[PDB]
Amino acid sequence: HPETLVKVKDAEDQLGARVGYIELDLNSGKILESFRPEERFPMMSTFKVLLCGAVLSRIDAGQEQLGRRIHYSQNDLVEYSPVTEKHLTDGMTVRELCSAAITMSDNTAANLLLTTIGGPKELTAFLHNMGDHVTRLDRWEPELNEAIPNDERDTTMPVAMATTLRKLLTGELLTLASRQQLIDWMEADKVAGPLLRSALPAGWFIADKSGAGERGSRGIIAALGPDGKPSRIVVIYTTGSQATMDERNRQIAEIGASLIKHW
Ligand SMILES: *[B]([O])([O])[C]([C]C1=[C]C(C([O])=O)=[C][C]=[C]1)[N]C(=O)[C]([N])C1=[C][C]=[C][C]=[C]1
Repeated sequence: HPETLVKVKDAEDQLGARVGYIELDLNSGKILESFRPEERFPMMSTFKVLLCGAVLSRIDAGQEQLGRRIHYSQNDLVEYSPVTEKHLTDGMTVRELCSAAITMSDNTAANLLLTTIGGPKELTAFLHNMGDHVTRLDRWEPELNEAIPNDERDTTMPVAMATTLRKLLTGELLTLASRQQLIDWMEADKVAGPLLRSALPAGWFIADKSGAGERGSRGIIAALGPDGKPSRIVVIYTTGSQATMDERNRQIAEIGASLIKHW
């Protein structure tokens, strides 16, 4: 809708930085609205959805199990790991790790899950396979959030991320069971409160994954819709702003409010 774009361009002004936006009809896959759809942005923690998609794909092929318990040590822990830091003794199941990575944005959980599939380059390989030759992961947490301008490492394009997230949720890449498992994890997101969710009205469905990183990097990917069902895919990225977290959260929220208003 034209008015949402008005707010996207106004978010750019407010943040003094590029904003990438795209809106996909879930059913048809048709682009409803876009802005900088084919420019690169750092993925940040939003890649953790693609990662767990990669893990579920392996489970589908009988190469991994949700119940497999993984043990790790102090030395594996990095910053922001509010779940994996509690289970040094008991370890965690693959399922628990993917939960923590997606619902809590747990960095170590993500690293642990990257180790299971053979690292950043295997996730990028997994991506090339399903037909996304743009989204790339090159580093581990937390180095991937660096967000150096013009640096293409650890970046995606809104239109690629959106299209890729649509394939993972509604495509054949994953079994019905894994598709549902992935969506439920995104639906139980615990840390994205001040983004799209803060504009989301009661009764609406949302499954999302947020991201934060450096140099004002902030993002979110979501499947959402009215009446308790997702009906569109939304991707919002920004990088380069010197604004505070709160200011950046608000601009995203406000894009979300406009998105909802002109649904
Ligand atoms: B991620 O964005 O790759 C990671 C962890 C993180 C995620 C989120 C979110 O909304 O998903 C919010 C905050 C942190 N980012 C970092 O580890 C990054 N170094 C960082 C950490 C704290 C604050 C800003 C950036």
